[PDB]
Amino acid sequence: MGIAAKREENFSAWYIDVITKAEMIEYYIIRPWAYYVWKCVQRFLGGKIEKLGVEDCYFPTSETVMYPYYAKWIRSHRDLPVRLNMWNNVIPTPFIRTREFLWQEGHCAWAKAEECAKEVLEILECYASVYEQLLAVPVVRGRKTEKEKFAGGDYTTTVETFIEAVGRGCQGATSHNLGQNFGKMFDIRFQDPENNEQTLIPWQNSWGLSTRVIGVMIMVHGDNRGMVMPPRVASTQVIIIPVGITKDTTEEARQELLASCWRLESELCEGGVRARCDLRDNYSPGWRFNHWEVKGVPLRVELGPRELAERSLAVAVRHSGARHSVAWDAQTPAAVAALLEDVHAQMYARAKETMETHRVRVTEWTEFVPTLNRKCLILAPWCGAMECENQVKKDSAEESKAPSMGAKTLCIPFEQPEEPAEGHECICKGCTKPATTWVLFGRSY
Amino acid sequence: MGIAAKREENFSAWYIDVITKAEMIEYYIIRPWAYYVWKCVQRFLGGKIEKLGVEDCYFPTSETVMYPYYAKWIRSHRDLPVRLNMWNNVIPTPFIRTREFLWQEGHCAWAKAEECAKEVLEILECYASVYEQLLAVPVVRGRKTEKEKFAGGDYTTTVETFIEAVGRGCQGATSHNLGQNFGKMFDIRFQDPENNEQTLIPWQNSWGLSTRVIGVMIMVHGDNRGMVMPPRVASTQVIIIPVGITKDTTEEARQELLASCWRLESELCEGGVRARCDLRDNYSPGWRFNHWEVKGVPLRVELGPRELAERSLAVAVRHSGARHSVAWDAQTPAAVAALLEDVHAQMYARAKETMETHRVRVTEWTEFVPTLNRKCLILAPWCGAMECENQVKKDSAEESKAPSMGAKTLCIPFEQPEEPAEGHECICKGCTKPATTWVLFGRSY
Ligand SMILES: [Mg+2]
Ligand SMILES: [Mg+2]
Ligand SMILES: [Mg+2]
Ligand SMILES: [Mg+2]
Ligand SMILES: [Mg+2]
Ligand SMILES: [Mg+2]
Ligand SMILES: [Zn+2]
Ligand SMILES: [Zn+2]
Repeated sequence: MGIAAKREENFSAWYIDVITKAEMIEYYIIRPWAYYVWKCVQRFLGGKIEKLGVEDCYFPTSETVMYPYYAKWIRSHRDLPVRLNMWNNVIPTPFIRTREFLWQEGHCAWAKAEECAKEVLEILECYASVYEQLLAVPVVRGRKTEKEKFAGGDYTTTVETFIEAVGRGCQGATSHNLGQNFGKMFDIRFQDPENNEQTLIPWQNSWGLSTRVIGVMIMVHGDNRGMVMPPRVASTQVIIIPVGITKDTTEEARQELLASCWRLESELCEGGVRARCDLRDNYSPGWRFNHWEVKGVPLRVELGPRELAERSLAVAVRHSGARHSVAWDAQTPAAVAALLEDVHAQMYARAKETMETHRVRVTEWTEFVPTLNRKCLILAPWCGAMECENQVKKDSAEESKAPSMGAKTLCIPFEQPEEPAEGHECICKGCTKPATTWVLFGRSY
Repeated sequence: MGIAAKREENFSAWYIDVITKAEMIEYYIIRPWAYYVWKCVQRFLGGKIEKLGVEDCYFPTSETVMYPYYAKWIRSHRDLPVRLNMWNNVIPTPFIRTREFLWQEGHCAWAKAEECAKEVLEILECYASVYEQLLAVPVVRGRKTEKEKFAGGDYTTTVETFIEAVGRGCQGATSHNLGQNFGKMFDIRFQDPENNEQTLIPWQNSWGLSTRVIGVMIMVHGDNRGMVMPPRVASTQVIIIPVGITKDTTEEARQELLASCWRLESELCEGGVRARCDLRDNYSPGWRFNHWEVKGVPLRVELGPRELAERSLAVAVRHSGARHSVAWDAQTPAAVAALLEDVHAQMYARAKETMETHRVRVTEWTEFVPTLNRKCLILAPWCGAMECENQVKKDSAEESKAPSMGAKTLCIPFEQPEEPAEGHECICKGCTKPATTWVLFGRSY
């Protein structure tokens, strides 16, 4: 019954127990309860990047294989933009850092810098939307520091997530402006259409999002009773379990009750809700309740004699533990679908609050490591010098003293505090220059 | 301009020239014009198998890896059915027979034989629907002979296609009833829920469909001018090309014309039609017409001064070469979408007619090899003995005399002729037994 470790006490053991008991992985094989999430991501993110104008393709490091073809295909300005995406499998913590995983990576080349920069952020919005709209996970959109960007590019943009149980940042996905670096390496060039004396190099970007989203989702929403599945990616959204069946239930009445479960299932599915029944009567209803609790099914309908007689469903909401009575009539599928949208909203809100609570604005060095030790991320004033970023990570690792304990930069958030950074000195110990921005620091995955 | 070999004269060179000039493959890399087809298949077939109740998953020969897990997961009858699908890439003629390709394969295990048999045919209907409804390719649904089935199973069902240019059958996809063979190998078992003294073995099936569908599609519909893309899988369904622009076109009038192309594009896309413009004016309109002809864009809109003035689009239909005038007004997107549905219908009809014309019912041995040599498939009476099937292939190979020349069985069609087989002797040379069925024979891919 339940889960063998609390998140607050032993997070690694909690996570392994959850992913196993919820039937997400088999020691990895990705079983359907987890895979459905990836299928949802593929549909949703796939749709968005198609709609932007990116096309899918299949290639048998991606850049070393692809960019020679880009050179070949770009014969003149009329071949631009080249905008290609691939869904594939790249070759440990399951769904966080693994030897094999699935992802999507896009590579584009444009005639102008503006075009390339604009797509970089469009794609980042898509990734943000994945986390927020599908997975109910809040993110920080921002830009990586020089130190933390993708080495082959000009700048890297990111959606940074927060793992409360361990007080660590996790990079959610990234979108890179590669500028003209790679065109120079791979001899990607075209004649300027307005001046045939001159050769230009396209502006390239690349961007990827992987099954890491699933691990983030688990870590963000799971609780001490098990997984809590965001409803938009829950393979089963509602489980229907018969209750109140005893020694003295007549066969007429037992049949009716089971039949009503099937009927309910049918009515919900016809209304678009992913419902199913659990009619394994060799297990108690309690055992069945636990099984689906651990999986994180968003809603459980307990259908007994009185629910039948009163045409009134008893609904247990997994994330909140709340209980609702929902009328069983023509409006039931819409009502349940609305309750699933509220569930999304509430899960997102609760996670966002937790995130913001654990984002701590630190202006004095002496409070930096104690803040980390409170399992918080830190927003601190920074002058922008790499040396200062390096000193923060060194000094924080040395004061803290098997995961890393030094704090790195996570991103420079696009949404900056109202409080001006310029009023403060750069955060590093002994530093004196006026800050120019706030940057988000933390211990990280 | 155009294609360098006729289908009727050198089919291999024709096919290579098409797939290259239509930008389908790069020597394979699957470029978007072809990949979009696979994306369409994934959506359509994916949807159907989800709706049947199959779930997707990810495993790092599939049976040797998967079936031990099936043994593990099936702890009792309450774990059945296990119904799992994977979209992945397995490791020459591009899209026909290649070292690497993409496919989908499903593996199910059920408690009862009836359940397993029923799904086998449901899945086969899905595959038939792929070819027919997406790709406008006709098929023969049938059962493989004992000799031609998947060796590990009890029986194999198939959708067989016909390649007219070379007079050969091509297996389109297969769905296998594996019975209890594999459960015995892999110790997949459960206690009979109605008798706990007894152990039962589940009934399994497996089924796959690959990017071979794309090669079949090309071979079936392509003509001597290039590819002809079925409209439901055409990445671009309508191409808009400006025409009638001369030395003396004023800049006011050139701007208006280009703007009207963009506007048309916008109006069609808003109505659900995949339209785009080709405004590369460094090429003649003729050159542009050829380029999209070779790619097989279903409809071309030629938008000139008079089309603008008369609010009347000149539409060239790729498969038929027909020309239509389509009014440019509020109804244009629906009208064009309807014309694209007619295009689907017509392509399917023309291919079906060709197929049926080349299906020849042969009752005398002496006409068998000459029929093959007419680039036809053959429906012939068969007693059902493997020996007779073997003799047909031997005798046909010996009389015909670098592809194979012997005829194999393709399938026993579920749709049998009205003419009773029993009226005839088995087809093989010298054979004497009354036939029990008609079977489809041919030279094959
Ligand atoms: Mg730089
Ligand atoms: Mg905390
Ligand atoms: Mg200060
Ligand atoms: Mg047998
Ligand atoms: Mg012929
Ligand atoms: Mg006879
Ligand atoms: Zn500084
Ligand atoms: Zn015979």
